[PDB]
Amino acid sequence: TENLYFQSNAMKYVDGFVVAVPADKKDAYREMAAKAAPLFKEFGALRIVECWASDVPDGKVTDFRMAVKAEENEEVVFSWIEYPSKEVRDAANQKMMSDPRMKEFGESMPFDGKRMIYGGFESIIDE
Amino acid sequence: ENLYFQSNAMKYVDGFVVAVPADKKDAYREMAAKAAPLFKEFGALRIVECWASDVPDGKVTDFRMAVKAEENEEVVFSWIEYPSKEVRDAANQKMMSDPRPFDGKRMIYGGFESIIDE
Ligand code: NA
Ligand code: NA
Repeated sequence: TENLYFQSNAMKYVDGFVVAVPADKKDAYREMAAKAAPLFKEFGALRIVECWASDVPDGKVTDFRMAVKAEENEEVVFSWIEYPSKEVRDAANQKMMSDPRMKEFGESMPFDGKRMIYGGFESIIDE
Repeated sequence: ENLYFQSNAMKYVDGFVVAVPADKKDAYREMAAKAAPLFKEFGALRIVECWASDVPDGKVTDFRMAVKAEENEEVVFSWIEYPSKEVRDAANQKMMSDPRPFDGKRMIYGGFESIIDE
């Protein structure tokens, strides 16, 4: 529910992900993320959001499909995880990597890990 | 099963990834601060702009290649949340019809439907 104190103060750091996912694997992907999400929260994540292409324009210089070298059978996913600080983000990711829960239902990735793009970013505007 | 939740719960997100000259960070922040109130007025739930902090280089793809970033530039990861595609479309149409520090063509942009929000 809306809470202006949490809204104002909670997030300071974001891990952003852009993924190419086979279109027929939408459900598999959603299920994987639904399994991962509570784990990230356990480790200090504030929120995990995964968004499936709806209206993604094609360009000649750059575009979201070019960014993940998307193949004809694939759709672009735009996703992120919100954290209270870089330090919590770092701790969470280290934990995730040492968790057998994501060793299992996590190594069956319904997408090409090589083409995923990823980075940590500091919040500069959040309104 | 609750069809009211099913139909309404998930938000619609316009995602933006932008190459911005590193020396224009404040200019970029103040631009976004100015635009935010207008997007909210038009129906946005939230506007977020994030500046590169730990963005690894890759050989296949990475955030810098995604916006064909130049040596003097950093990557911004940004989004705007809406209740639905319809509000998103209305808000952007208002932006195009109505109102009032980065390489606009290299920016990548798209509308996306949230499928997980936890
Ligand atoms: Na293109
Ligand atoms: Na580490």
